[PDB]
Amino acid sequence: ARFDSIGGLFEDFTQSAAQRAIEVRTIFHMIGDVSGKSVLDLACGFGFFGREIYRRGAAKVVGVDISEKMIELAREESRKYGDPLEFHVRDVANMEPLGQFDLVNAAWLFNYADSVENLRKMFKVVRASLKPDGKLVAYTVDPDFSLAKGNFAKYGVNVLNERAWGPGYRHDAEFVTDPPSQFSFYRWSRADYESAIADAGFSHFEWQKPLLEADDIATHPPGFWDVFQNNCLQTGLVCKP
Ligand SMILES: Nc1ncnc2c1ncn2[C@@H]1O[C@H](CSCC[C@H](N)C(=O)O)[C@@H](O)[C@H]1O
Repeated sequence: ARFDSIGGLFEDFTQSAAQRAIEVRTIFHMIGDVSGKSVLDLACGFGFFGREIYRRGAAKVVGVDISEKMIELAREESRKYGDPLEFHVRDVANMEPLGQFDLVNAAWLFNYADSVENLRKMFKVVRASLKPDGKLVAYTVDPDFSLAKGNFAKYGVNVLNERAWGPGYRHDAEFVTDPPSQFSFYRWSRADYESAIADAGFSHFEWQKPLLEADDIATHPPGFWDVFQNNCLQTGLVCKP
């Protein structure tokens, strides 16, 4: 698993990258009230979103990640903070269902599907993980990002290259950490996402813009966020059966 070589550097990135506050705000905006809900946190990393969802009153939280090292970090954080989260090592594209939840949170899952067939498999796994009145909240790569229109290094992600891959694109990148931490991701088109969503059985969905706010703009020089707004690497997505 790629993040077996990243480990704690990902949390370092979340503490230093300018984009992180925006993605975190956007995801919790999409989630809304979690009181009493059962929650499945996919591509959970060290568990950030599932853990904070628990802190905000969810009834039961389960996290899944492909990286054994990241899950060992997640488990240690749950010990450190005395919380009841449970974790599993799985490739979400190939995993058995672990139950039907009120909410699936997938922050940076689908941009790691390494083929359009695996993108479609992941959406089907998510649908199988939801109650009929549940919802998927996802955060992924914006299909319209183009490397030539501006890199994201100033916001925490140095995108190194861009190459056709299947019906989409693949990108090598690094988180801007000390030292930088390399990873790869996949940029699937809006049409392929919407097809995967519908074919998995989600009859409702919407793309959600990143919630850049006035105070973000005020605390940087004018124009700092222009590449973020004109060539955004990220987007939210909410889907409902
Ligand atoms: N196919 C797959 N199935 C499950 N997890 C995956 C995956 N491909 C990548 N990942 C995991 O996705 C994570 C992306 S980093 C994001 C972590 C967390 N959602 C957060 O935002 O804080 C990594 O921990 C990586 O190991």
